[PDB]
Amino acid sequence: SERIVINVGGTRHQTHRSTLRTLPGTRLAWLAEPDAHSHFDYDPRADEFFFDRHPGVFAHILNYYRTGKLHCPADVCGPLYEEELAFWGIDETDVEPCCWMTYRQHRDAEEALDRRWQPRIWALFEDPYSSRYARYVAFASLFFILVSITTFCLETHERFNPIVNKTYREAETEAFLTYIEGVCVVWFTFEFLMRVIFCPNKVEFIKNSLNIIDFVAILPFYLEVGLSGLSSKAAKDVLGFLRVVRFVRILRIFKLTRHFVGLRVLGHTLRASTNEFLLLIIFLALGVLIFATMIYYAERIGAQPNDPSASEHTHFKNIPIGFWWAVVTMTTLGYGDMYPQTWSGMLVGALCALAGVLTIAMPVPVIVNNFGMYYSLAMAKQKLPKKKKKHIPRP
Amino acid sequence: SERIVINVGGTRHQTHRSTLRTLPGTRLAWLAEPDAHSHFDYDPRADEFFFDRHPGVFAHILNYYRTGKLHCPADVCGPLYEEELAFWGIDETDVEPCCWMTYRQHRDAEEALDRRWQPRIWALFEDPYSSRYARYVAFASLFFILVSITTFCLETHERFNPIVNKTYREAETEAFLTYIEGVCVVWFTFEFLMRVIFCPNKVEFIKNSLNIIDFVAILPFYLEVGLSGLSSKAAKDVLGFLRVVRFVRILRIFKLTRHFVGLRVLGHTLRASTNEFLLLIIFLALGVLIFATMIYYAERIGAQPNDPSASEHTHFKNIPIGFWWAVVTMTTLGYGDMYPQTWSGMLVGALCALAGVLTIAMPVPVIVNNFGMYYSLAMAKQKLPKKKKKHIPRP
Amino acid sequence: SERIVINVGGTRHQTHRSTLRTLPGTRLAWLAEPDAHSHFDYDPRADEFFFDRHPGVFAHILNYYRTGKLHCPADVCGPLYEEELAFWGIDETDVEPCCWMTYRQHRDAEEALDRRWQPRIWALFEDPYSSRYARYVAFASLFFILVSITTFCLETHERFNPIVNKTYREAETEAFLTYIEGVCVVWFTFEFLMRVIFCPNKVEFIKNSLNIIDFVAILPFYLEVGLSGLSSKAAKDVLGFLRVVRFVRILRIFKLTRHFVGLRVLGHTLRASTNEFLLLIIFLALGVLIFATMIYYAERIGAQPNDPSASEHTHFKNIPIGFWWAVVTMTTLGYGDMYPQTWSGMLVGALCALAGVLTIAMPVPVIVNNFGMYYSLAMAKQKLPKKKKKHIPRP
Amino acid sequence: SERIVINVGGTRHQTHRSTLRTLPGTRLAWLAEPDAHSHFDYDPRADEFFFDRHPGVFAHILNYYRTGKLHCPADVCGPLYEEELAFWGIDETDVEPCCWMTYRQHRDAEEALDRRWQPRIWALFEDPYSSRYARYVAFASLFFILVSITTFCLETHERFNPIVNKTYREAETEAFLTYIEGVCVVWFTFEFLMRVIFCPNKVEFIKNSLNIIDFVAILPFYLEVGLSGLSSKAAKDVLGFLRVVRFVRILRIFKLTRHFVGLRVLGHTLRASTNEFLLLIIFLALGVLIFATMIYYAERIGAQPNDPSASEHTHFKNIPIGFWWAVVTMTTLGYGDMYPQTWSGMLVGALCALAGVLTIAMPVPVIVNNFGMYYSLAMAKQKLPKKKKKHIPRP
Ligand SMILES: CC(C)CCC[C@@H](C)[C@H]1CC[C@H]2[C@@H]3CC=C4C[C@@H](OC(=O)CCC(=O)O)CC[C@]4(C)[C@H]3CC[C@]12C
Ligand SMILES: CC(C)CCC[C@@H](C)[C@H]1CC[C@H]2[C@@H]3CC=C4C[C@@H](OC(=O)CCC(=O)O)CC[C@]4(C)[C@H]3CC[C@]12C
Ligand SMILES: CC(C)CCC[C@@H](C)[C@H]1CC[C@H]2[C@@H]3CC=C4C[C@@H](OC(=O)CCC(=O)O)CC[C@]4(C)[C@H]3CC[C@]12C
Ligand SMILES: CC(C)CCC[C@@H](C)[C@H]1CC[C@H]2[C@@H]3CC=C4C[C@@H](OC(=O)CCC(=O)O)CC[C@]4(C)[C@H]3CC[C@]12C
Ligand SMILES: CC[C@H]1NC(=O)N(c2ccc(Oc3ccc(C)c(OC)c3)nc2)C1=O
Ligand SMILES: CC[C@H]1NC(=O)N(c2ccc(Oc3ccc(C)c(OC)c3)nc2)C1=O
Ligand SMILES: CC[C@H]1NC(=O)N(c2ccc(Oc3ccc(C)c(OC)c3)nc2)C1=O
Ligand SMILES: CC[C@H]1NC(=O)N(c2ccc(Oc3ccc(C)c(OC)c3)nc2)C1=O
Ligand SMILES: [K+]
Ligand SMILES: [K+]
Ligand SMILES: [K+]
Ligand SMILES: [K+]
Ligand SMILES: [K+]
Ligand SMILES: [Zn+2]
Ligand SMILES: [Zn+2]
Ligand SMILES: [Zn+2]
Ligand SMILES: [Zn+2]
Repeated sequence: SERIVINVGGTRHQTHRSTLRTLPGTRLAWLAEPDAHSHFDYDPRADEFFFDRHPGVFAHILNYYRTGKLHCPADVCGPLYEEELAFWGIDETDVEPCCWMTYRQHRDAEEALDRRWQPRIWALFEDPYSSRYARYVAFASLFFILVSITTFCLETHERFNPIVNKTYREAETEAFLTYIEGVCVVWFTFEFLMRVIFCPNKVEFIKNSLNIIDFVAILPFYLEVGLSGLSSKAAKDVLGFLRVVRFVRILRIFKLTRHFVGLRVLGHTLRASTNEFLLLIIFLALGVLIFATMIYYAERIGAQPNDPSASEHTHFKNIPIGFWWAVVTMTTLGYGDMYPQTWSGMLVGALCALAGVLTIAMPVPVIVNNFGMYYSLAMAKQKLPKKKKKHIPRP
Repeated sequence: SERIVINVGGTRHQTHRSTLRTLPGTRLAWLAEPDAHSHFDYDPRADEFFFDRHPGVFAHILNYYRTGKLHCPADVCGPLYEEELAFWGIDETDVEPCCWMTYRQHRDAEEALDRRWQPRIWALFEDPYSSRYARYVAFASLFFILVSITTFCLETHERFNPIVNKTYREAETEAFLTYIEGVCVVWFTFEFLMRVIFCPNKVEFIKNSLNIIDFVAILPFYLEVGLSGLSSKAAKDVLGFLRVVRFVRILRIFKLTRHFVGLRVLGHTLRASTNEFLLLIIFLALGVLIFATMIYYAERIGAQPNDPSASEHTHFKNIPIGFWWAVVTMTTLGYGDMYPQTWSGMLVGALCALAGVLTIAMPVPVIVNNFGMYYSLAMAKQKLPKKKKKHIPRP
Repeated sequence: SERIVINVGGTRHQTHRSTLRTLPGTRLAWLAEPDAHSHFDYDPRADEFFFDRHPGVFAHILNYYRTGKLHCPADVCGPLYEEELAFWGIDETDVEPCCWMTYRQHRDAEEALDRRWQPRIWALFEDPYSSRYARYVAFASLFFILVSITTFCLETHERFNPIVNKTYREAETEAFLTYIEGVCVVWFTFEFLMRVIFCPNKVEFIKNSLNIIDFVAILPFYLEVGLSGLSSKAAKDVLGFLRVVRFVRILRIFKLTRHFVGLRVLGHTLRASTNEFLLLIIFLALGVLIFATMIYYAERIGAQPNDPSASEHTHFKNIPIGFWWAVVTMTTLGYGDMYPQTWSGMLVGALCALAGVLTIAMPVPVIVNNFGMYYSLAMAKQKLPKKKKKHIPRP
Repeated sequence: SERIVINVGGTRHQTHRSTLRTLPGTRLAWLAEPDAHSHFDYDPRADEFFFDRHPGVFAHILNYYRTGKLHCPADVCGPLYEEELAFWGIDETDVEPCCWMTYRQHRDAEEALDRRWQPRIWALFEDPYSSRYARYVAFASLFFILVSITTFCLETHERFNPIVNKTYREAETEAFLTYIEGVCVVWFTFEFLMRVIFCPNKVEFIKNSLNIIDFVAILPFYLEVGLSGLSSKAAKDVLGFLRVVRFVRILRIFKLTRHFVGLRVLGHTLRASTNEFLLLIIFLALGVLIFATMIYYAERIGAQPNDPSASEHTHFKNIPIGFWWAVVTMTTLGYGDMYPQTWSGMLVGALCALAGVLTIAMPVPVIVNNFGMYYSLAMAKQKLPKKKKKHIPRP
């Protein structure tokens, strides 16, 4: 009576029926029922029930039954213990805080990480290795995107933008850069039309940020061509705004870098560390405010109440400029454009540097470990390709 | 004789009675008593005592009995082993140093982390979500605190503080900033009176730093209003001191940020890493002193004993200024306002930079791991809300 | 029927024959064959098969058989579990991603880390301790390499390179430096000839980068001596190019430092962290481009469309210069030669500093842990010299 | 025959006699002897030998016997496994490299961390809490050491060192600083004589660096007093040298800080990380040399062979100055006194910054983990005071 022997994989586990009955509604409680002999795998010769499971972790499940707190064995994986808990009927949300992080770790990382020739036309954007012409198409896209970025950067330069005499010496960009941009634009509009020919799930295609960027980058050239026909002052202002807008041409490099695994892992880490990024932002804002105020007040210790020369011997004429000084000092950047020149200001600056180091190194390690785990998991996915299951399940 | 079998959860542990008698006053010693058969769960058919506990950790407790040193199994938690030690009667303070840190880790983290409508009136400060008007009240407090901080920072500026001609061109702050501050102050005094209406445990309410800050921030406006009535030079000096005191208005943001979990975790980490902060302070002070002296003496190698031009070609006219140079160089800030200009001074500066890196990276990682553990524990508290126990203890 | 008992090192493991038959072609499946009694170690008295292996890990192998996913026990080593898997016939490539990194860790680190007197002549380069004259030879090589590097650095100086009056005041290097270089060169050519005397595997000897460097460093002196005979303008240009080429003399220090274990470990880490170095390069390039464009556009907010004074109050005259500013700001270097001077530019600079910190601290920790593991393994190789096996294997 | 059952703590371990005989000279081999029944604890009823030890680790020792490689269980401590190996006769130096670091970790940390009233006189230096007058004596030493350091730093200042008119306006230090130094010196010489009164083990007392520092700091005042009597030019030169020597007064603070546990741990870490410090030094030297040469040659790309204006537009007039630039850039200090001004020089500077970050972060983490382990161990020594053994060993 009250003595029940559970044989888990050849290991005899002995406990009381009241111990099993403690947790109701589970398989071991059903074992603690007067019909378990007729409801389970029981042999009368040994008076023991046989379960074909892992005894090393069944020890810990029975220890949960005994004590009342569910822990996870540190000598097996979270997934292994989770499968055993699922079989034995235990809720995985009963696990103690001392086990929760190491238990829900691989699962959290995995959840963070995760018309005849119309397919032939849609293969234009597809993996360059997945076809023969796709390789050349992708290489041409690489070359044209790089050339467009280079032409943009050269357009911002001064050697290619001279001041020719005109209605005064107005500075105009050399026209060969515009011709190169025109060639790039005709290629890019060919590619965009070829990809728009095949647009399954047009809602998702429009919602796609990469194609949004491509259209936004292709608009300004045509808007400029149309604008130049009309010679008005408002046309000139819109032309200048279009020149500002042309910065979207450098965003086309994310199309090229989208396939890099480290970039995808970084995106996953950014999406999963929102709380830590907010923590860093709040720490920086509080430190910047406090240290800007402190340096403003410390750089005029002993100054007269209304002497205009109070702010004449300092870089800290106000608190908003101390904001910039404080961020530069806390990041250990130290440009040197503004620094304290008084003993109290130097004390405050030393405090600011140390506090910046500490409150930068608080959440950055959390984000770093998140990235490390996600990168390792993705790399394992790359090192271990899916293969034959090799395991034939029992019917 | 002398052979005793302990059956712990179906696992037969065999040891000598003298081995059990080694540690007196404990449950296993009582088992090694001639009456254990009449004092414990003993069956004569098998000549074994049955205990319904964890055998994997009972192995380690018996190993303590055998060898004489108590260790902790690395395949279970500190709390699990602590519960087993509490049941078996072993003192948790006998654990070896090789186990103490990993054993007393979750426990240390947990100890670091932890009149009809008078409640309706006291709900004014309560959680904004805990009521309907509290949401609007908290949003108004947010807006007014931010506006007061903005008005303070603008008051320190020069665009809003012109030099109008008066008894000379005295610089006076624009009065619209003072009017905005007055509106903020009337709102804040309404809030303070409404919270003072309900003040249970007035000793604790006075001791509360947040309300102390609120009163200290609300005093200066009224003190200024009263002071302006009396036109005296001492009144002007007290007015200037009140202008200095007005910096307490930026401390009201801690009322808003008090509810952030990362801020509470940071406070816990600061309170728990006092020794490491003192270690960092001592390291920095020793390095600053040594390197200031070394750079002072190295920047005049070969100089004449009393030539006044000895200090003319150097930024290091003395040692106290080398203190500032040394802290800036050791934090890898590098403002550049003062640097060595001699070969020996550059050697000393390289030494200073490397030593600063090392003696900054010594205790900062300890503080960082403390923060990481506390943050993870608090986050687990947030991921796993308290629910039904699900465990019905035996009577 | 269907009940089979496996005795692994005195521990009875019980499972179903269908469970063993799940994974075909392995030793346990052969055990689940009607002839296992005649094909294995079986005794009819106990109806159990005996295997003389580790039961604690056999539990996990049988758990793989039971559930269908292969994991690794966290309480043993990867090599231990690998040997057990090799014995039991399980493929090591079936291990789950949650186990792959901690399993294939030591193995990955190990794979990263790994004519009468003609031998007497070839002993000239050999380990200095491996002979008597080799010690003096290696010390002489040390002294001469250091002297050559010192003479190079002094040659670049201005105190040793005066402007003597000649066909004008042409600046010529003092001839005593050239004489010292000549002595060093005659020693080095003696050493090179002595090592070329014994050149086993001449293909590998030529492919050896150290000897390539030695020959490239010894060529310029003789090329200069031959060139000075011919007095032509093209001869002067080739002489200047040879002066540029003389920088290869500082590369001879890698011959001296080749034997340092930390340098070999660093080479292994560089070879094994190519993916992480590419990740760092891509992150830096993307950040530099984005932040250079952003600072260029933010430093002229509100500027006129074609006012030439738009770029007059800024260090950021174009985007390529912003590349340099961005790298300096992201590395937290902060030279201060160019910084933002506008509120929007300061916002962008704060963003740049924080983003640089984060995207520098993402892959650098991965590289750091790689180096740490490899260094620890190499140091263990140094702490535990190979000794007698002490284990006599059974025939 | 050939079948032997070992009963280790109630757990039956079964193996072959040849398996035990594999490792000769050990206790299990002696068990595999025809007399083991008469040489060990054997009962004929069960045909098993009983050992009262830990079965979980005996499994791993027997696995060493079986396979031939000795590993350490990850679910127990190094000290626990070491005690078991010592009992079973296995050499601890047979452990595999995959186990050596985690096994020899606590032991390595522990080895790194470790005439009537003549005792009354010698109590003058003793722990201030260990007596009543010692508290006041130590506080007086604190005050006098701090005052001496302050007087030194003030002596280096210019406000306290005016140029009074004398044989010209020679700058002489104010005499009140010298009087304060004289008071400090008389106190310190009293303390030194009182400590020299009781000098057990005079060889060790002389070898003690703290007392060496105290004597060296007390000499210069008396040497100055004696020197001032003789008015000679050589006397003035020796006086100036004594002024230089007076820097030893700041070294007296190590007497005060010697008792801090973090300082003792830092000393242990410095003594135990000599290899890593040499690694850091070699990495820095190689990087500094390479990048100084590279920046020197990159800052004059396209310059004429002998144009004196080649070095006129650069901070890098030679390679030795590039050494300083390179160290400043690699430490991410960035003073800004010298920076590249050419596109190639900026490329080289970006390379230098990244390489400096990487080769600083390579061995610094190793040193940091060493310090962390030693600090944790020392802190455990402080958290767990030695108490009653509580364990009565068997005779
Ligand atoms: C400081 C430097 C390193 C830039 C800042 C890094 C991140 C803020 C950005 C830059 C590049 C971005 C990546 C560029 C491209 C992609 C592909 C993108 O996938 C697609 O859009 C594919 C088509 C689709 O399904 O929409 C997913 C996000 C990701 C990884 C981005 C995630 C966010 C990243 C890492
Ligand atoms: C460099 C920047 C990040 C500022 C420095 C950070 C810490 C020095 C300070 C700033 C904000 C502080 C927090 C602001 C508000 C609170 C709420 C406070 O709780 C209350 O006062 C609630 C009412 C009460 O019971 O008293 C407890 C401390 C804490 C977490 C503070 C702990 C110490 C913190 C983290
Ligand atoms: C920033 C500083 C630290 C320099 C950058 C470090 C690495 C980029 C370089 C510098 C020195 C190099 C090492 C110098 C010498 C050798 C010996 C070399 O071995 C031989 O060539 C021996 C003969 C042969 O078999 O070829 C193997 C590479 C290694 C470790 C090199 C690996 C790459 C290292 C670490
Ligand atoms: C950059 C700053 C942090 C200074 C550099 C730190 C270390 C290079 C030095 C500074 C203070 C030194 C400590 C000062 C005093 C002592 C006490 C000393 O003990 C005694 O001399 C006691 C009497 C004796 O038995 O000799 C042992 C070394 C230690 C810990 C020293 C170890 C080396 C330390 C940590
Ligand atoms: C027009 C008044 C002018 N005169 C003067 O002596 N002061 C002053 C007075 C007291 C003070 O106190 C400090 C000191 C240091 C810190 C960090 C601090 O943080 C807010 C406050 N700071 C300046 C003036 O501003
Ligand atoms: C008025 C004397 C004037 N003349 C002179 O030659 N010196 C001098 C002498 C010796 C010295 O030694 C050093 C060198 C380097 C360091 C780091 C050091 O640390 C304390 C001490 N330093 C300077 C003078 O100060
Ligand atoms: C000749 C036109 C001249 N006038 C003007 O007002 N601008 C301008 C307009 C809008 C803008 O928008 C921003 C603002 C910030 C950032 C970071 C940004 O990133 C690309 C873009 N930046 C500048 C001019 O350049
Ligand atoms: C008096 C000759 C003068 N003229 C000239 O054009 N040069 C030159 C030639 C080639 C070169 O090559 C490089 C480039 C970059 C690096 C990093 C490098 O590392 C050693 C070498 N560097 C300079 C001169 O010095
Ligand atoms: K840093
Ligand atoms: K810096
Ligand atoms: K800097
Ligand atoms: K700087
Ligand atoms: K830095
Ligand atoms: Zn737990
Ligand atoms: Zn232990
Ligand atoms: Zn697993
Ligand atoms: Zn191992």
